[PDB]
Amino acid sequence: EEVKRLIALYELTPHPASGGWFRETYRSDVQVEAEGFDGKRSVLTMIYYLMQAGQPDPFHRVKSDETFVHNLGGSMKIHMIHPDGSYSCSILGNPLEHPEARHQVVVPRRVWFAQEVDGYCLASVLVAPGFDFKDFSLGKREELIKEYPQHRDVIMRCTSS
Amino acid sequence: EEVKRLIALYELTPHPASGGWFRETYRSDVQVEAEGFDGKRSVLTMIYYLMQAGQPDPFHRVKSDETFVHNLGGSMKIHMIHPDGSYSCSILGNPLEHPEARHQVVVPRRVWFAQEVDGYCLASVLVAPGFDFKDFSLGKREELIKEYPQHRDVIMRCTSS
Ligand SMILES: Nc1nc2c(ncn2[C@@H]2O[C@H](COP(=O)(O)OP(=O)(O)O)[C@@H](O)[C@H]2O)c(=O)[nH]1
Ligand SMILES: Nc1nc2c(ncn2[C@@H]2O[C@H](COP(=O)(O)OP(=O)(O)O)[C@@H](O)[C@H]2O)c(=O)[nH]1
Repeated sequence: EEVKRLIALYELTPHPASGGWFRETYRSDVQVEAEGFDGKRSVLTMIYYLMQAGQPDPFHRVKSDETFVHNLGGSMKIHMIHPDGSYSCSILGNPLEHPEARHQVVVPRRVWFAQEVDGYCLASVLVAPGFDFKDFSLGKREELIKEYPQHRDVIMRCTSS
Repeated sequence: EEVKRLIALYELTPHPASGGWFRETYRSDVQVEAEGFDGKRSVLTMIYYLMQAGQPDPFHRVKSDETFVHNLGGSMKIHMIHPDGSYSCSILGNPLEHPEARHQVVVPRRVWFAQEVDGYCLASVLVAPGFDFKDFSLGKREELIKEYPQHRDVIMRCTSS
């Protein structure tokens, strides 16, 4: 209602690492052995991911491209700090309502990213090679400020204390 | 027309085996030698795929699970004939408007599948291992009816002369 209907209906649960809601809906039987990965991985995993205003999914990164796909709701800012230190922002949403928004956004592997919404957004989020906690890094405020001092504001807004 | 804005904005072209409008938006750098695949494959490819009423994507199949994700518009019937010959139908869409629809539908590899809509639908469709024409089969009316005589109606509706 509408957020709760979607949480009920899709059986989302509060995301350990984030201010949002999720459930992994698919994990492929097929495996890849990929350099830079410790061990076999699944070819693909997909979650539902729902976000609400006020609670930013904080900076984090993985070893795969992460593909976001907009299902419902408002737009979703996806903040990105790339390894060369540069900052970009992609808008996930519906260009029919917001011309700068796209229904697909691919976050390159190794980019630190965080996300915020002004209302709520339901997304499907896919990762290939498939998600595994050994490949996940939750960013620490102080380490990120030290690495990227020129991005202090966005880092402050999108990390916990 | 909403359709043409999407076709314009997402640069869709009409689907060779269609249809159906599409564009491959992403193909992963990472590869993976999966048994039963002739050669390496990308781990993941994604397309926009847009459908309108009266024009059924005909029956086809690939060697990968194929994941549909609903972006905009009405529901999309996904007809499936599975290797054991049984028939199922998944509804891709928004369960807030249609209780039985879902934002994600995974078509298992090797299933023959076809899709129709009553209005229009924009979906993102992902394949892992990533799409490659050597893995694709377009269904032939005659061979499919030979194979699955109990599903003549649906094969008739979703194949071309
Ligand atoms: N598949 C997938 N899972 C994710 C992603 N981000 C976070 N997770 C999940 O975090 C979930 C929580 O597991 P975990 O927190 O370690 O167990 P718990 O905290 O004791 O309930 C796992 O199911 C992971 O799937 C993602 O992008 N993909
Ligand atoms: N990536 C991907 N591509 C698809 C899918 N279905 C059809 N195609 C595409 O079909 C396209 C064929 O290009 P096409 O327009 O036929 O060029 P042509 O050979 O001159 O006709 C390729 O770009 C494939 O990507 C799919 O599920 N995924």
